[PDB]
Amino acid sequence: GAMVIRDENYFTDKYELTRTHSEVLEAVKVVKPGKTLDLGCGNGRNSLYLAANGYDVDAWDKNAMSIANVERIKSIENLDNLHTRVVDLNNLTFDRQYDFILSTVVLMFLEAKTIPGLIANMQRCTKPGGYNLIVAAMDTADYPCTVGFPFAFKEGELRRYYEGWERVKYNEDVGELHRTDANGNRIKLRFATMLARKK
Ligand SMILES: Nc1ncnc2c1ncn2[C@@H]1O[C@H](C[C@@H](N)CC[C@H](N)C(=O)O)[C@@H](O)[C@H]1O
Repeated sequence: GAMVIRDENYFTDKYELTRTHSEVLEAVKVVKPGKTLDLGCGNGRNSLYLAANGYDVDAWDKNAMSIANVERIKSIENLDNLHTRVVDLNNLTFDRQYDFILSTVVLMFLEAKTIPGLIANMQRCTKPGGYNLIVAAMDTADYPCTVGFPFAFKEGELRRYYEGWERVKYNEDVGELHRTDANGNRIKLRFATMLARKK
């Protein structure tokens, strides 16, 4: 009989994908299966894990090839509850209500002028009791952006956006990019990480 567990190794070991994001794995201990939106899904590590575990996933990205790859894997695995779209997040408005919206390591790639409108759109489209998970690069006095991302959160800025939500988790811890500097050392930067629940 076919083994039903779909853990953080499943898509990782079968389709050469990076392991499911640590914050997605944590989030699901708290966030129950529901209508989900993965904004900038890439090659789908997070959308695929979610859909395989009962979440109804809208998985969106600008990269047509990345979307094709998600669709390829979706077809192989019969993930009926995973739906894809090639979208430009800089030029996008949406209107469906969701239990869970996540954007993991995507927002720093967007135009700075997109962010206020997108975050407001995210909050608008979360159900009361629903959750938003965001992880994104920052640019701070102690950890300046050395990559030149077109956007990065300032210290305290993500928290300010989500005033009035319950911040189940919020930190601006120093992390590392995978890309390296002139001496081959991983680039150190703070990331804003938040799991927040709407009242
Ligand atoms: N303007 C844009 N609209 C939609 N997606 C974008 C845009 N700019 C960058 N992206 C996507 O952001 C993704 C960033 C990747 N690091 C994948 C993040 C993915 N959420 C993950 O946790 O693996 C890429 O797949 C890009 O195609």
